[PDB]
Amino acid sequence: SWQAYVDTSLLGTGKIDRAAIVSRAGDSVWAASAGFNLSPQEIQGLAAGFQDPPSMFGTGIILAGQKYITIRAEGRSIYGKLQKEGIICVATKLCILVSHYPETTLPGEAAKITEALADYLVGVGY
Ligand code: NA
Ligand code: NA
Ligand code: NA
Repeated sequence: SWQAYVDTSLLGTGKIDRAAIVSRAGDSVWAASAGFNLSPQEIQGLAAGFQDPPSMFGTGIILAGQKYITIRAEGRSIYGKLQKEGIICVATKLCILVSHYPETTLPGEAAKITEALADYLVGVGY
């Protein structure tokens, strides 16, 4: 299940405290961890971000009612920071992985893990 990816593969690392998997077109949430609610406006904006990544620097990244400073924005990867916390968003063929990381994990760790789950999903065809 997509929930199994959120629970086991992302949250189960101990380095990502909140996660979601959303359609790549930004029309729905396929799976999300408890209390991490991404509005239709937020996922549509993020999806639009992958189609015009330089624009994400001006707007920042708004997810679950919180704005993050845009640190990386490219075709498949959009990263944000909020002090020592942040989010990693990676587009696969069919989905977008969203990973929030807390104070105690390095951005590099969180990026590495969700980039990896992304390539895996691309390899499988999703
Ligand atoms: Na900003
Ligand atoms: Na990258
Ligand atoms: Na990396």
